[PDB]
Amino acid sequence: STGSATTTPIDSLDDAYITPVQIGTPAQTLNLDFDTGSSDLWVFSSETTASEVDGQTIYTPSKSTTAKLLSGATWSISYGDGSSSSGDVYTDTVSVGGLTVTGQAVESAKKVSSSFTEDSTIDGLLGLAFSTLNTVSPTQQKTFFDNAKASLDSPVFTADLGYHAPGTYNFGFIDTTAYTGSITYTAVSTKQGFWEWTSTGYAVGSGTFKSTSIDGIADTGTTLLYLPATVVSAYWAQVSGAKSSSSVGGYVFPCSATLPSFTFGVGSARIVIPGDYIDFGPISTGSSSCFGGIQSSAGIGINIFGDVALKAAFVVFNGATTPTLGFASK
Repeated sequence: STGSATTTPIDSLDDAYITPVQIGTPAQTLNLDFDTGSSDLWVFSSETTASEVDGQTIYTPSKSTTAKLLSGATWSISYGDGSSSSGDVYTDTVSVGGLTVTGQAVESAKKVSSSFTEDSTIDGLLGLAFSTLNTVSPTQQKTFFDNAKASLDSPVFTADLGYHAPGTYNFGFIDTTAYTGSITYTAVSTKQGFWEWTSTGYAVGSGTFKSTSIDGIADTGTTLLYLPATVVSAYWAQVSGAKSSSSVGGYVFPCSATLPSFTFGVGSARIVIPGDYIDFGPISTGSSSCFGGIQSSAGIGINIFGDVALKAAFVVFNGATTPTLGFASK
């Protein structure tokens, strides 16, 4: 089997991407944030504290003929941005882009933090990291990908995120029309539960390539590119008037600037992020200070190839016995 779903930016800045997902019988369609950096499929639901829901579509298990309470199971997760959610668990039929899993753990939120409530466009998350990070207790649950894997034509999914445009998540096949040149594959460590790999270096604009190992994760659920402070200073030094602002919480630059590209290595291959991808616009409405899309990882504990980086590539998440990542230009 295979599945193919379109993913759409939630706003003009590509702050996140939503993908429609069918849950239950009859289908309830919810728009989920596909997140290669976490392992829980959780939704706004009929169980979510009413004051914490503001415009999201909810999953109602009592209206699904295929919903079953997973008796005694609870979940609770905290993300890298300080957001959180928790609740109980149903099993139900989940379909993405025509690919169906029966008996998927659907984590029903009883509580969500303010950042989820305030984003009316995201009805929940669909985790695509390794199932060892799933938070369900006392019986850990499998991701949608892990449940679908055995049925797929090939044990892969691909992320093809758009710049200010829709893109695609594919399951079970590699669309050879969706990229240019060849896909370069690189080793993955699953030791931390993430799609963790080692970039071979970087360049700023038309500058020389610096060969250096940068360990990091491929994370569709993180907006920006978070790299070591050395690398991030070298980038922003090439932008007149750019600076790190403790008050704003990262590098800002004059909105009048033209940003240079940023290149990252995948083995002997190179992925170029155009300068326009690194512009996240005014820090506040009407400001002439703009927020940068490359930021320091120094306060995180890991480097994160988030959407700024991933949307410059066609990315293969190879879930074979020995997982690997693939990158192509497009």
